[PDB]
Amino acid sequence: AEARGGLERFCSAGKGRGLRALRPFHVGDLLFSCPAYACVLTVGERGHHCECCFARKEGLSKCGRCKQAFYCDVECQKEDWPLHKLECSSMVVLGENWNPSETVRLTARILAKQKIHPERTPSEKLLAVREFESHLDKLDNEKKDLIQSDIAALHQFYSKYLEFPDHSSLVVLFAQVNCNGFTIEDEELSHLGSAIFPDVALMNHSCCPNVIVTYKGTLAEVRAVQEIHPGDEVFTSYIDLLYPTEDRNDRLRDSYFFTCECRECTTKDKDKAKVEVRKLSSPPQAEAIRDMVRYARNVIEEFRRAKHYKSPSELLEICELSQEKMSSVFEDSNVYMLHMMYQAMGVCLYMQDWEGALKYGQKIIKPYSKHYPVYSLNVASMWLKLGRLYMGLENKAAGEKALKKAIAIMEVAHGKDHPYISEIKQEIES
Ligand SMILES: Nc1ncnc2c1ncn2[C@@H]1O[C@H](C[C@@H](N)CC[C@H](N)C(=O)O)[C@@H](O)[C@H]1O
Ligand SMILES: [Zn+2]
Ligand SMILES: [Zn+2]
Ligand SMILES: [Zn+2]
Repeated sequence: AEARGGLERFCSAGKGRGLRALRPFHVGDLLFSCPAYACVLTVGERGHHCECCFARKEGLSKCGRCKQAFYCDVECQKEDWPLHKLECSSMVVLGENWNPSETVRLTARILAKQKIHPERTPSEKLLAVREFESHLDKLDNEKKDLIQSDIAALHQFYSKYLEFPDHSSLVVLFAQVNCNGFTIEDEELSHLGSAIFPDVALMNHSCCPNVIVTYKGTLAEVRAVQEIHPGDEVFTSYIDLLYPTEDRNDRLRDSYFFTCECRECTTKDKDKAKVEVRKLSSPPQAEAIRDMVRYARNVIEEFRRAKHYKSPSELLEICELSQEKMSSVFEDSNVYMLHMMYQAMGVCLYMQDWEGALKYGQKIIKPYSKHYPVYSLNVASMWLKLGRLYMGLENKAAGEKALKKAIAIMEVAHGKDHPYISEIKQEIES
Protein backbone atom coordinates (compact mmCIF):
# COMPACT_ATOMS: atom_id res chain seq x y z
CA ALA A 1 0.00 0.00 0.00
CA GLU A 2 0.95 3.69 -0.64
CA ALA A 3 1.39 5.89 2.51
CA ARG A 4 0.09 8.88 0.43
CA GLY A 5 -1.58 7.89 -2.87
CA GLY A 6 0.18 9.04 -6.05
CA LEU A 7 3.22 10.39 -4.11
CA GLU A 8 6.47 9.24 -2.52
CA ARG A 9 9.38 10.59 -0.55
CA PHE A 10 12.62 10.52 -2.55
CA CYS A 11 16.18 11.78 -2.65
CA SER A 12 16.39 15.04 -4.62
CA ALA A 13 20.09 15.53 -5.66
CA GLY A 14 21.53 18.64 -3.95
CA LYS A 15 18.22 19.20 -2.04
CA GLY A 16 18.21 16.29 0.44
CA ARG A 17 14.85 14.53 0.66
CA GLY A 18 11.84 15.68 -1.37
CA LEU A 19 8.37 14.84 -2.56
CA ARG A 20 7.76 13.25 -6.00
CA ALA A 21 4.52 12.63 -7.94
CA LEU A 22 3.85 8.98 -9.14
CA ARG A 23 0.87 9.89 -11.32
CA PRO A 24 -0.08 13.15 -13.17
CA PHE A 25 -1.64 16.02 -11.23
CA HIS A 26 -3.36 18.80 -13.18
CA VAL A 27 -4.25 22.40 -12.19
CA GLY A 28 -6.43 22.54 -9.09
CA ASP A 29 -5.92 18.85 -8.15
CA LEU A 30 -5.44 18.04 -4.45
CA LEU A 31 -2.17 16.13 -3.94
CA PHE A 32 -2.66 15.50 -0.19
CA SER A 33 -3.87 17.04 3.07
CA CYS A 34 -2.02 17.07 6.36
CA PRO A 35 -3.44 17.77 9.86
CA ALA A 36 -1.30 20.01 12.08
CA TYR A 37 1.15 18.05 14.28
CA ALA A 38 1.14 21.10 16.59
CA CYS A 39 -0.27 24.60 16.20
CA VAL A 40 -0.79 27.75 18.21
CA LEU A 41 -3.17 30.65 17.63
CA THR A 42 -1.52 34.10 17.50
CA VAL A 43 -2.21 36.32 20.59
CA GLY A 44 -3.93 39.00 18.48
CA GLU A 45 -6.64 36.51 17.42
CA ARG A 46 -7.67 35.36 20.95
CA GLY A 47 -11.44 35.65 21.41
CA HIS A 48 -11.92 35.94 17.61
CA HIS A 49 -10.77 32.46 16.45
CA CYS A 50 -10.99 29.07 18.22
CA GLU A 51 -7.66 28.30 19.99
CA CYS A 52 -7.90 24.67 18.73
CA CYS A 53 -9.13 24.61 15.10
CA PHE A 54 -8.73 28.36 14.21
CA ALA A 55 -12.44 28.69 13.19
CA ARG A 56 -13.58 32.36 12.93
CA LYS A 57 -16.77 32.36 15.03
CA GLU A 58 -18.82 34.81 17.08
CA GLY A 59 -19.81 33.55 20.55
CA LEU A 60 -16.84 31.26 21.30
CA SER A 61 -17.01 29.60 24.76
CA LYS A 62 -14.07 30.65 27.02
CA CYS A 63 -11.93 28.56 29.42
CA GLY A 64 -13.53 28.87 32.90
CA ARG A 65 -10.20 29.17 34.76
CA CYS A 66 -8.01 31.62 32.81
CA LYS A 67 -10.84 33.22 30.75
CA GLN A 68 -8.17 33.74 28.00
CA ALA A 69 -8.48 30.61 25.75
CA PHE A 70 -11.64 30.53 23.50
CA TYR A 71 -13.23 27.50 21.77
CA CYS A 72 -15.98 26.43 19.27
CA ASP A 73 -17.38 23.96 21.81
CA VAL A 74 -16.32 21.50 24.54
CA GLU A 75 -14.90 19.17 21.81
CA CYS A 76 -12.32 21.78 20.66
CA GLN A 77 -11.62 22.63 24.37
CA LYS A 78 -10.92 18.93 25.16
CA GLU A 79 -8.67 18.45 22.09
CA ASP A 80 -6.63 21.52 23.13
CA TRP A 81 -6.51 20.68 26.90
CA PRO A 82 -3.12 18.76 26.80
CA LEU A 83 -1.63 21.99 25.38
CA HIS A 84 -3.72 24.66 27.06
CA LYS A 85 -2.99 23.05 30.51
CA LEU A 86 0.70 24.06 30.04
CA GLU A 87 -0.35 27.75 29.94
CA CYS A 88 -3.72 28.07 31.78
CA SER A 89 -2.39 28.42 35.36
CA SER A 90 0.54 30.64 34.22
CA MET A 91 -1.87 33.03 32.44
CA VAL A 92 -3.93 33.31 35.74
CA VAL A 93 -0.87 33.97 38.03
CA LEU A 94 1.12 36.27 35.65
CA GLY A 95 -1.13 38.66 33.72
CA GLU A 96 0.45 40.48 30.77
CA ASN A 97 3.82 39.40 32.31
CA TRP A 98 3.30 35.91 30.75
CA ASN A 99 4.46 36.61 27.22
CA PRO A 100 6.39 33.68 25.57
CA SER A 101 6.94 34.34 21.82
CA GLU A 102 4.82 32.39 19.28
CA THR A 103 7.83 30.17 18.31
CA VAL A 104 8.44 29.33 22.03
CA ARG A 105 4.66 28.46 22.48
CA LEU A 106 4.79 26.24 19.38
CA THR A 107 7.96 24.48 20.53
CA ALA A 108 6.41 23.85 23.98
CA ARG A 109 3.52 22.06 22.10
CA ILE A 110 5.94 19.95 20.03
CA LEU A 111 7.69 18.90 23.29
CA ALA A 112 4.29 17.91 24.84
CA LYS A 113 3.25 15.94 21.68
CA GLN A 114 6.66 14.13 21.35
CA LYS A 115 6.45 12.87 24.98
CA ILE A 116 2.90 11.46 24.64
CA HIS A 117 3.13 9.96 21.08
CA PRO A 118 6.77 8.86 20.32
CA GLU A 119 5.47 6.87 17.26
CA ARG A 120 4.67 8.50 13.85
CA THR A 121 1.31 10.37 13.74
CA PRO A 122 -1.00 10.72 10.59
CA SER A 123 0.76 14.09 9.88
CA GLU A 124 4.06 12.12 9.52
CA LYS A 125 3.28 9.46 6.87
CA LEU A 126 6.33 10.55 4.77
CA LEU A 127 8.47 12.77 7.03
CA ALA A 128 8.61 12.75 10.86
CA VAL A 129 9.46 15.65 13.23
CA ARG A 130 12.42 13.60 14.54
CA GLU A 131 13.82 13.52 10.93
CA PHE A 132 13.66 17.35 10.36
CA GLU A 133 16.81 19.05 9.13
CA SER A 134 18.30 21.43 11.68
CA HIS A 135 21.46 22.84 9.92
CA LEU A 136 23.31 23.31 13.31
CA ASP A 137 26.62 23.25 11.37
CA LYS A 138 25.50 26.35 9.32
CA LEU A 139 24.16 28.53 12.17
CA ASP A 140 26.09 31.74 12.72
CA ASN A 141 26.71 33.49 16.10
CA GLU A 142 23.49 35.63 16.00
CA LYS A 143 21.31 32.57 15.08
CA LYS A 144 22.86 30.52 17.92
CA ASP A 145 22.20 33.43 20.39
CA LEU A 146 18.55 33.65 19.27
CA ILE A 147 17.97 29.90 19.88
CA GLN A 148 19.62 30.21 23.35
CA SER A 149 17.32 33.14 24.15
CA ASP A 150 14.34 30.95 23.09
CA ILE A 151 15.48 28.07 25.32
CA ALA A 152 15.77 30.41 28.39
CA ALA A 153 12.22 31.77 27.57
CA LEU A 154 10.89 28.16 27.31
CA HIS A 155 12.33 27.30 30.80
CA GLN A 156 11.01 30.62 32.18
CA PHE A 157 7.40 30.14 30.98
CA TYR A 158 6.99 26.30 31.03
CA SER A 159 9.44 24.77 33.63
CA LYS A 160 6.61 24.21 36.18
CA TYR A 161 4.29 22.39 33.71
CA LEU A 162 6.66 20.71 31.17
CA GLU A 163 9.65 18.34 31.53
CA PHE A 164 12.54 19.04 29.12
CA PRO A 165 15.11 16.97 27.20
CA ASP A 166 18.79 18.07 27.42
CA HIS A 167 19.97 21.50 26.23
CA SER A 168 21.44 20.10 22.94
CA SER A 169 18.09 18.44 22.05
CA LEU A 170 16.32 21.82 22.61
CA VAL A 171 18.90 23.54 20.36
CA VAL A 172 18.19 20.92 17.63
CA LEU A 173 14.40 21.32 18.12
CA PHE A 174 14.32 25.15 17.83
CA ALA A 175 16.65 24.88 14.79
CA GLN A 176 14.27 22.29 13.21
CA VAL A 177 11.32 24.64 13.85
CA ASN A 178 13.16 27.45 12.00
CA CYS A 179 13.66 25.49 8.76
CA ASN A 180 10.43 23.44 8.81
CA GLY A 181 7.77 25.67 10.44
CA PHE A 182 4.65 27.14 8.86
CA THR A 183 2.38 30.10 9.47
CA ILE A 184 -1.36 29.90 8.85
CA GLU A 185 -2.97 32.93 7.14
CA ASP A 186 -6.67 33.53 6.55
CA GLU A 187 -8.46 34.39 3.25
CA GLU A 188 -7.12 38.01 3.39
CA LEU A 189 -3.63 36.68 4.25
CA SER A 190 -3.97 37.93 7.89
CA HIS A 191 -1.67 36.01 10.30
CA LEU A 192 -3.64 33.42 12.38
CA GLY A 193 -0.89 31.35 13.96
CA SER A 194 2.05 29.00 13.64
CA ALA A 195 2.10 25.28 13.00
CA ILE A 196 4.18 22.16 12.22
CA PHE A 197 3.01 20.08 9.19
CA PRO A 198 5.69 17.36 8.93
CA ASP A 199 4.68 15.85 5.53
CA VAL A 200 4.24 19.40 4.09
CA ALA A 201 7.85 20.17 5.38
CA LEU A 202 9.15 17.47 2.97
CA MET A 203 8.49 19.64 -0.10
CA ASN A 204 11.49 21.56 -1.42
CA HIS A 205 11.38 25.20 -2.60
CA SER A 206 11.11 26.76 -6.02
CA CYS A 207 10.43 30.40 -7.06
CA CYS A 208 8.31 28.74 -9.84
CA PRO A 209 6.26 26.40 -7.54
CA ASN A 210 4.00 23.73 -8.93
CA VAL A 211 1.81 23.58 -5.78
CA ILE A 212 0.18 25.97 -3.29
CA VAL A 213 -0.44 25.23 0.40
CA THR A 214 -3.80 26.47 1.81
CA TYR A 215 -5.62 25.76 5.08
CA LYS A 216 -9.06 24.45 6.05
CA GLY A 217 -8.90 25.39 9.73
CA THR A 218 -5.58 23.80 10.81
CA LEU A 219 -5.65 21.17 8.05
CA ALA A 220 -3.02 21.97 5.36
CA GLU A 221 -4.10 21.21 1.76
CA VAL A 222 -1.62 21.00 -1.21
CA ARG A 223 -3.02 21.68 -4.75
CA ALA A 224 -1.29 21.78 -8.16
CA VAL A 225 -0.90 25.20 -9.85
CA GLN A 226 0.64 23.72 -12.98
CA GLU A 227 0.78 20.23 -14.51
CA ILE A 228 2.85 17.89 -12.36
CA HIS A 229 4.07 15.06 -14.56
CA PRO A 230 4.85 11.52 -13.27
CA GLY A 231 8.30 11.54 -11.71
CA ASP A 232 8.31 15.33 -11.17
CA GLU A 233 9.43 16.80 -7.87
CA VAL A 234 6.69 18.75 -6.01
CA PHE A 235 7.84 22.28 -5.09
CA THR A 236 6.18 24.90 -3.00
CA SER A 237 7.52 28.50 -2.46
CA TYR A 238 8.83 29.14 1.09
CA ILE A 239 8.84 32.91 0.55
CA ASP A 240 7.10 35.95 -0.89
CA LEU A 241 7.69 35.82 -4.64
CA LEU A 242 7.14 39.58 -5.10
CA TYR A 243 10.82 40.44 -4.45
CA PRO A 244 13.82 40.49 -6.85
CA THR A 245 16.19 37.47 -7.09
CA GLU A 246 18.83 38.85 -4.66
CA ASP A 247 16.20 39.62 -1.96
CA ARG A 248 14.59 36.14 -2.30
CA ASN A 249 17.99 34.40 -2.05
CA ASP A 250 19.12 36.51 0.95
CA ARG A 251 15.90 35.32 2.69
CA LEU A 252 16.39 31.63 1.60
CA ARG A 253 20.05 31.63 2.80
CA ASP A 254 19.06 33.34 6.10
CA SER A 255 16.19 31.01 7.07
CA TYR A 256 16.80 27.75 5.08
CA PHE A 257 20.57 27.69 4.49
CA PHE A 258 20.52 27.29 0.70
CA THR A 259 20.72 29.34 -2.50
CA CYS A 260 17.91 28.72 -4.99
CA GLU A 261 18.88 27.61 -8.54
CA CYS A 262 15.38 27.62 -10.12
CA ARG A 263 14.72 29.04 -13.65
CA GLU A 264 13.61 32.43 -12.22
CA CYS A 265 16.77 32.62 -10.06
CA THR A 266 18.98 31.59 -12.99
CA THR A 267 17.48 33.95 -15.65
CA LYS A 268 16.39 36.84 -13.27
CA ASP A 269 13.84 37.82 -16.03
CA LYS A 270 11.37 39.39 -13.61
CA ASP A 271 13.96 41.63 -11.86
CA LYS A 272 13.77 44.43 -14.49
CA ALA A 273 10.00 45.03 -13.96
CA LYS A 274 10.23 44.44 -10.17
CA VAL A 275 12.80 47.33 -9.67
CA GLU A 276 10.92 49.62 -12.11
CA VAL A 277 12.27 53.18 -12.48
CA ARG A 278 10.43 56.25 -13.78
CA LYS A 279 11.09 57.61 -17.31
CA LEU A 280 12.60 61.06 -16.61
CA SER A 281 14.75 63.63 -18.50
CA SER A 282 18.00 62.23 -16.92
CA PRO A 283 17.27 59.06 -16.47
CA PRO A 284 18.43 57.46 -13.10
CA GLN A 285 22.08 56.28 -13.10
CA ALA A 286 22.82 52.70 -11.88
CA GLU A 287 24.52 54.08 -8.69
CA ALA A 288 21.41 56.22 -7.85
CA ILE A 289 19.12 53.10 -8.40
CA ARG A 290 21.44 51.04 -6.07
CA ASP A 291 21.09 53.84 -3.42
CA MET A 292 17.24 53.86 -3.64
CA VAL A 293 17.23 49.99 -3.47
CA ARG A 294 19.38 50.26 -0.29
CA TYR A 295 17.04 53.03 1.04
CA ALA A 296 14.04 50.76 0.21
CA ARG A 297 15.47 47.66 1.91
CA ASN A 298 16.24 49.90 4.94
CA VAL A 299 12.80 51.54 5.17
CA ILE A 300 11.37 47.95 5.20
CA GLU A 301 13.45 47.55 8.43
CA GLU A 302 12.64 51.14 9.65
CA PHE A 303 8.90 50.34 9.46
CA ARG A 304 9.30 47.05 11.43
CA ARG A 305 11.37 48.82 14.16
CA ALA A 306 8.88 51.75 14.33
CA LYS A 307 6.01 49.38 15.40
CA HIS A 308 7.52 49.52 18.96
CA TYR A 309 7.57 53.33 19.45
CA LYS A 310 5.26 54.86 16.84
CA SER A 311 1.46 55.09 16.60
CA PRO A 312 -0.39 53.59 13.55
CA SER A 313 -0.82 57.24 12.36
CA GLU A 314 3.00 57.69 12.50
CA LEU A 315 3.69 54.32 10.77
CA LEU A 316 1.36 55.55 7.94
CA GLU A 317 3.59 58.72 7.65
CA ILE A 318 6.75 56.48 7.27
CA CYS A 319 4.94 54.80 4.34
CA GLU A 320 3.80 58.22 2.89
CA LEU A 321 7.34 59.67 3.37
CA SER A 322 9.05 56.66 1.67
CA GLN A 323 6.65 56.50 -1.30
CA GLU A 324 7.19 60.27 -2.00
CA LYS A 325 11.05 59.94 -1.74
CA MET A 326 11.26 56.67 -3.73
CA SER A 327 8.97 58.11 -6.48
CA SER A 328 11.81 60.42 -7.65
CA VAL A 329 13.49 57.18 -8.92
CA PHE A 330 10.85 54.41 -8.62
CA GLU A 331 7.68 53.78 -10.61
CA ASP A 332 4.52 52.94 -8.56
CA SER A 333 4.79 49.34 -9.94
CA ASN A 334 8.25 48.92 -8.26
CA VAL A 335 8.14 46.21 -5.54
CA TYR A 336 9.61 48.48 -2.86
CA MET A 337 6.87 51.06 -3.58
CA LEU A 338 4.33 48.20 -3.35
CA HIS A 339 5.78 46.96 -0.02
CA MET A 340 5.20 50.44 1.52
CA MET A 341 1.69 50.81 -0.09
CA TYR A 342 0.73 47.35 1.23
CA GLN A 343 1.98 48.23 4.79
CA ALA A 344 0.14 51.64 4.49
CA MET A 345 -3.09 49.81 3.43
CA GLY A 346 -2.83 47.61 6.57
CA VAL A 347 -2.40 50.72 8.78
CA CYS A 348 -5.43 52.35 7.01
CA LEU A 349 -7.52 49.20 7.63
CA TYR A 350 -6.49 49.26 11.33
CA MET A 351 -7.43 52.96 11.71
CA GLN A 352 -10.88 52.35 10.08
CA ASP A 353 -9.81 54.51 7.08
CA TRP A 354 -11.75 52.45 4.50
CA GLU A 355 -11.27 55.05 1.73
CA GLY A 356 -7.49 55.35 2.30
CA ALA A 357 -7.22 51.53 2.27
CA LEU A 358 -9.28 51.34 -0.97
CA LYS A 359 -7.05 53.87 -2.75
CA TYR A 360 -3.93 51.85 -1.78
CA GLY A 361 -5.61 48.59 -2.91
CA GLN A 362 -6.45 50.16 -6.27
CA LYS A 363 -2.74 51.06 -6.82
CA ILE A 364 -1.38 47.61 -5.72
CA ILE A 365 -3.66 45.23 -7.69
CA LYS A 366 -2.31 45.74 -11.28
CA PRO A 367 1.46 45.41 -10.37
CA TYR A 368 0.59 42.40 -8.07
CA SER A 369 -1.14 40.69 -11.07
CA LYS A 370 2.08 41.20 -13.12
CA HIS A 371 4.70 40.30 -10.55
CA TYR A 372 3.09 37.25 -8.94
CA PRO A 373 2.24 33.88 -10.56
CA VAL A 374 -1.16 33.30 -12.29
CA TYR A 375 -2.41 31.51 -9.18
CA SER A 376 -1.10 33.47 -6.25
CA LEU A 377 -2.73 33.76 -2.78
CA ASN A 378 -1.34 37.32 -2.63
CA VAL A 379 -3.25 38.33 -5.76
CA ALA A 380 -6.42 36.44 -4.66
CA SER A 381 -6.27 38.12 -1.22
CA MET A 382 -5.77 41.58 -2.73
CA TRP A 383 -8.83 41.15 -5.03
CA LEU A 384 -10.80 39.91 -2.00
CA LYS A 385 -9.78 42.87 0.27
CA LEU A 386 -10.62 45.28 -2.63
CA GLY A 387 -13.99 43.54 -3.18
CA ARG A 388 -14.77 43.72 0.55
CA LEU A 389 -13.84 47.45 0.70
CA TYR A 390 -16.09 48.31 -2.29
CA MET A 391 -18.96 46.17 -0.76
CA GLY A 392 -18.52 47.99 2.54
CA LEU A 393 -18.34 51.37 0.75
CA GLU A 394 -21.67 50.71 -1.10
CA ASN A 395 -20.10 49.90 -4.54
CA LYS A 396 -21.62 46.51 -5.20
CA ALA A 397 -20.82 46.50 -8.96
CA ALA A 398 -17.03 46.90 -8.43
CA GLY A 399 -17.26 44.79 -5.26
CA GLU A 400 -18.83 41.80 -7.01
CA LYS A 401 -16.33 41.94 -9.89
CA ALA A 402 -13.38 41.95 -7.47
CA LEU A 403 -14.84 39.09 -5.32
CA LYS A 404 -15.36 37.05 -8.52
CA LYS A 405 -11.68 37.58 -9.50
CA ALA A 406 -10.68 36.31 -5.98
CA ILE A 407 -13.03 33.26 -6.25
CA ALA A 408 -11.55 32.28 -9.66
CA ILE A 409 -8.01 31.96 -8.20
CA MET A 410 -9.25 30.49 -4.92
CA GLU A 411 -11.14 27.75 -6.78
CA VAL A 412 -7.74 26.47 -8.00
CA ALA A 413 -5.66 27.06 -4.85
CA HIS A 414 -8.25 26.35 -2.07
CA GLY A 415 -10.50 23.92 -4.01
CA LYS A 416 -13.99 24.68 -5.42
CA ASP A 417 -15.69 23.42 -2.21
CA HIS A 418 -13.61 25.50 0.25
CA PRO A 419 -15.72 27.19 2.99
CA TYR A 420 -14.01 30.55 2.10
CA ILE A 421 -15.60 30.31 -1.39
CA SER A 422 -19.12 29.63 0.04
CA GLU A 423 -18.58 32.61 2.43
CA ILE A 424 -17.69 35.00 -0.45
CA LYS A 425 -20.59 33.72 -2.64
CA GLN A 426 -22.92 34.41 0.38
CA GLU A 427 -21.43 38.01 0.46
CA ILE A 428 -22.36 38.49 -3.24
CA GLU A 429 -25.98 37.32 -2.56
CA SER A 430 -26.64 39.32 0.68
N1 LIG B 1 15.47 24.52 -3.84
C1 LIG B 1 16.28 24.00 -2.88
N2 LIG B 1 17.71 23.88 -3.17
C2 LIG B 1 18.48 23.34 -2.15
N3 LIG B 1 18.05 22.87 -0.90
C3 LIG B 1 16.67 23.07 -0.71
C4 LIG B 1 15.76 23.61 -1.60
N4 LIG B 1 14.48 23.63 -1.06
C5 LIG B 1 14.61 23.19 0.16
N5 LIG B 1 15.98 22.80 0.38
C6 LIG B 1 16.54 22.17 1.60
O1 LIG B 1 15.44 21.64 2.33
C7 LIG B 1 15.28 22.34 3.59
C8 LIG B 1 13.80 22.55 4.15
C9 LIG B 1 12.93 21.26 4.33
N6 LIG B 1 11.68 21.81 4.92
C10 LIG B 1 12.63 20.56 2.94
C11 LIG B 1 12.93 18.99 2.97
C12 LIG B 1 14.49 18.77 3.05
N7 LIG B 1 14.99 18.68 1.62
C13 LIG B 1 14.74 17.53 3.90
O2 LIG B 1 15.45 16.60 3.40
O3 LIG B 1 14.24 17.40 5.03
C14 LIG B 1 16.08 23.58 3.45
O4 LIG B 1 16.56 24.06 4.74
C15 LIG B 1 17.25 23.12 2.54
O5 LIG B 1 18.19 22.28 3.33
ZN1 LIG C 1 -12.70 24.89 17.25
ZN1 LIG D 1 -7.50 28.19 30.80
ZN1 LIG E 1 14.49 30.44 -7.20
